[PDB]
Amino acid sequence: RFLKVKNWETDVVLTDTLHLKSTLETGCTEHICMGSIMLPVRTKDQLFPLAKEFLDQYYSSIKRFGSKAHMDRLEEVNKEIESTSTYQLKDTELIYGAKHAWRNASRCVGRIQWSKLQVFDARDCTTAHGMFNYICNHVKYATNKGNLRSAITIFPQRTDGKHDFRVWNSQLIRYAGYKQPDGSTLGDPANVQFTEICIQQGWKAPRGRFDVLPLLLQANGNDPELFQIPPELVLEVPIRHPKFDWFKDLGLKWYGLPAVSNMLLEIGGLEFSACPFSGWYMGTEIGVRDYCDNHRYNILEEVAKKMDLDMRKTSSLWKDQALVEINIAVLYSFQSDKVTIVDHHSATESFIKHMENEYRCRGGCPADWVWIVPPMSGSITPVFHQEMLNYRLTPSFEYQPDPWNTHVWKG
Amino acid sequence: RFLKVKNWETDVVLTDTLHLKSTLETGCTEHICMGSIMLPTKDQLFPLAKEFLDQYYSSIKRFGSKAHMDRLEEVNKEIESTSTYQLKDTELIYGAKHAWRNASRCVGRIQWSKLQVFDARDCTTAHGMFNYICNHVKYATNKGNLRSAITIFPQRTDGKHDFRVWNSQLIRYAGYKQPDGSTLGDPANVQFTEICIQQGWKAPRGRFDVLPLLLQANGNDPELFQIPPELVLEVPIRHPKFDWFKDLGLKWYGLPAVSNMLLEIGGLEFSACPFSGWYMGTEIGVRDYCDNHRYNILEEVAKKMDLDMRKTSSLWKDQALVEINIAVLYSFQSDKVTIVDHHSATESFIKHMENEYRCRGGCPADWVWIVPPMSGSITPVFHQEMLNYRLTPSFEYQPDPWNTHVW
Ligand code: HEM
Ligand code: HEM
Ligand SMILES: Cc1cc(N)nc(CCc2cncc(CCc3cc(C)cc(N)n3)c2)c1
Ligand SMILES: Cc1cc(N)nc(CCc2cncc(CCc3cc(C)cc(N)n3)c2)c1
Ligand SMILES: Cc1cc(N)nc(CCc2cncc(CCc3cc(C)cc(N)n3)c2)c1
Ligand SMILES: Cc1cc(N)nc(CCc2cncc(CCc3cc(C)cc(N)n3)c2)c1
Ligand SMILES: OC[C@@H](O)[C@@H](O)[C@H](O)[C@H](O)CO
Ligand SMILES: [Cl-]
Ligand SMILES: [Cl-]
Ligand SMILES: [Zn+2]
Ligand SMILES: [Zn+2]
Ligand SMILES: [Zn+2]
Repeated sequence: RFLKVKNWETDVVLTDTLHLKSTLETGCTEHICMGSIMLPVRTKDQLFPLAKEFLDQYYSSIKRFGSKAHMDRLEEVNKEIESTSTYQLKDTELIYGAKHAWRNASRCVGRIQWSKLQVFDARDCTTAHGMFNYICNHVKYATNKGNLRSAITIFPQRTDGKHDFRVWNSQLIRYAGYKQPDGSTLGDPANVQFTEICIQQGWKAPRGRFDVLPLLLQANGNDPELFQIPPELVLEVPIRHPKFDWFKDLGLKWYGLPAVSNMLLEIGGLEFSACPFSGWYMGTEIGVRDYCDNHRYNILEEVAKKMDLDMRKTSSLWKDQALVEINIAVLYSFQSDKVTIVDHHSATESFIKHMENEYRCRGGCPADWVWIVPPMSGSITPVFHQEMLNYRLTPSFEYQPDPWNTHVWKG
Repeated sequence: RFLKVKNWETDVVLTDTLHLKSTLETGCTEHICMGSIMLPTKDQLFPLAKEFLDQYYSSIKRFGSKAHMDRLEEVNKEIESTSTYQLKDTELIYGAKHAWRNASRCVGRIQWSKLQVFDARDCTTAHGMFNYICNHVKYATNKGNLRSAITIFPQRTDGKHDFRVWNSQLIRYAGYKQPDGSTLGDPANVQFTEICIQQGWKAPRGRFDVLPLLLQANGNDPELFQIPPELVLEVPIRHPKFDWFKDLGLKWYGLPAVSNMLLEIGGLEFSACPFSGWYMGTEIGVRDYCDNHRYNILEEVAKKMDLDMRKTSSLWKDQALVEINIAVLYSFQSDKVTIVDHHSATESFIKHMENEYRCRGGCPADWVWIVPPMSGSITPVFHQEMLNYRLTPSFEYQPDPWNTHVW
């Protein structure tokens, strides 16, 4: 079967065949689309087909499909699964697997970069202290004094589900949030629950607006342990505006390194429950989402006040005007400090070139429009009028529930 | 099977049961989501009529009543005999309002029950259609105090006698390919404009020429009519702060009126059913003015603002976009022509959606269309999960008639 997608701006039509390789389900049916829903211990039996599907893909990618080496590897994995109920990936397979999980990540606008991913193999890690060292090293490598490099660190795979490695933080670097007795929040409201957990575990909170959270790390299914990332490894950018000299006095800053630490990496049916990965920011992630969501730093009003915009009616578009200036300040600030950042026009233009290339060379590029279109100025970016098809390819990154909900406390 | 929708901003969770009444297909499967794709007999007719009449009688608290049964009986007899049936005026009005209520792509549905329905099923000729449409335009326009309206022409019979408005909207601007290679006017309307000239329209050849209506009655070849110029309310676009903005020579029309969709009620198909409301400002200032394939005015505005256009990261496009949208709203408000900004409209839609969940068990909604084309995440619909599904009565896309009509 062939599926067509049209671009309503250019009239360019593309043909998707890659969707035939999709396995997992979307949440949608013939009767209902769940495209805007955010969230719509394997046996041997189910494991070997998943392993074989992966190894076939890997050997095809290296132009060794059906070779003795391919056949020998299938046999080797078969025997390992029948004997030990699981198997280990070769380092080459692990690298290929992590790169493809990114390539397949339908919500990621940054995928033009997918083949440039540094993979740190942490499968020899056994303790939380060991995890801490690996993570510090990832942060230092990825930060590279502001010349950001994409990276992923991969800890040991799931075994029986009672020995999982987990990073309890949602991102490696993120700011604390503190709910006050008067119902206001100091710092980042997104992180109040996790901050309370850290405090309960023994973290001495500075209780300021931009306190870098400690790492809370679980190895081999043990209770998690707290570690502070060395402050000298955490690159941050004070936010200022190129024309408005008062912008700096809002006291805003953000960290340079976006590093997702709460997702599960699936490769050939194996599950890597701790696999922190990082790239660099698109400006709107900070300037729109983190600063301007009502449940985040929520700075729109203050900014608009200082610009002396007419705030008596929404039709003056004061919110829109303030939002653009905030986003200008974020890009200006990162660029001035020589910290890698991409604006939403550049990122979406590059994504469309990536997507078209993937259609030609791969037969498709699964993409989630809801997440791919930036959260401001949508229609003036080239992804808005691009039709997309969303489907699930493996290897993949998957959502997992926060570990405080599932963890069995040992004491 | 019962479904939850969460708002990620307010944590409020709503439960949808209405989707279980959904009938038509979405285009998605368990394997693939097509949520961002724009276009994803006597035997057949009675179940559809019954489904509709059942919902109608339930709405007036008379389900299972003698009047309910009698009407079902009457409609059955009429279908068995004539291969179709006619709606009562009450049923026609109910069906039209519910087609709007069910329109998953419409952010304006808080207004759904306040729709003026003009029954034009007695219309027989294209000149008759012209008169009805002029009256609709005048009523809806109401000297700038716009009122929602729909005008419903005769239903489809054998499909060889369709009523159709060939225009995509009742009021829209012509587009003309230039010897230059450039396009003058609205590039969206180049093909339809050519058809109009081919059918004998004397084109003025300007940037904002209101297109004539091409009306098709009873399956006949369409005929040309000009809307009286004095019935077409337009707004010149100026800016409250930038004196030079007026010098761009921009204007737009006050009345947004869709004329190319098919209204389905109780299995009956109304192929000509122009309907109109009032604008949300981004429709003009973002879509019509700034789409690359439309009037595409971003560069000119940015230049007049003297922004740094050397690099995308100055956000010059975003700055000019906001200013264009400020000018659209200011202009309509100053001339006392109804318009709603995207903050106000989306706030209203959220309130509407909560009402619909509580009173009706759900509200089908297409997030891709509901979220405004600028400043998405600062509006309350962005963080609102929505379920998209198809309920009838409905408005449906139908192919442009020149691809279909046999002359
Ligand atoms: C190199 C620069 C990168 C940029 C500019 C970028 C950009 C983004 C953005 C803007 C989002 C959506 C966030 C939002 O809508 O608020 C996203 C999501 C995501 N990206 Fe990337 N990305 C990059 C690198 C990476 C890397 C290295 C990986 C993995 C190796 C990755 C995998 C993902 C995944 C799995 C998601 C969905 C996350 C979730 O569900 O929470 N991206 N990306
Ligand atoms: C009264 C004020 C109204 C407002 C502010 C409004 C708003 C809108 C907007 C902004 C869109 C999408 C346009 C875009 O995304 O570029 C839309 C679509 C739509 N609306 Fe409304 N609307 C109104 C009245 C109506 C009425 C009166 C009806 C029918 C009786 C209607 C039915 C529809 C339908 C069927 C669509 C999808 C059209 C298509 O597929 O092309 N709306 N509405
Ligand atoms: C409920 C829920 C589900 C889900 N799949 N993801 C989330 C978190 C969404 C999220 C929020 N802030 C930040 C991110 C990171 C996106 C991101 C990731 C990377 C690697 C680089 C980059 N520039 N940006 C993701 C929440
Ligand atoms: C666990 C959790 C709870 C909560 N209340 N909110 C969140 C964050 C939800 C959230 C808010 N803004 C942005 C995002 C990023 C994902 C995202 C979501 C949507 C709808 C569009 C888009 N472009 N990107 C996520 C997470
Ligand atoms: C290929 C295609 C499919 C489809 N379903 N609709 C379209 C037209 C989209 C479209 C473009 N401009 C304008 C509209 C009208 C939207 C609209 C309608 C009404 C009644 C009021 C209001 N404020 N706005 C719709 C095109
Ligand atoms: C027949 C036809 C052909 C063509 N090439 N373009 C069009 C216009 C396409 C178009 C462009 N921008 C906007 C719309 C309105 C519908 C719309 C679409 C989306 C994706 C989001 C949103 N908020 N609203 C429609 C129509
Ligand atoms: O305070 C805890 C939250 O940060 C956490 O629940 C995140 O929202 C979650 O991990 C999703 O990324
Ligand atoms: Cl956001
Ligand atoms: Cl648009
Ligand atoms: Zn879907
Ligand atoms: Zn947000
Ligand atoms: Zn558009």
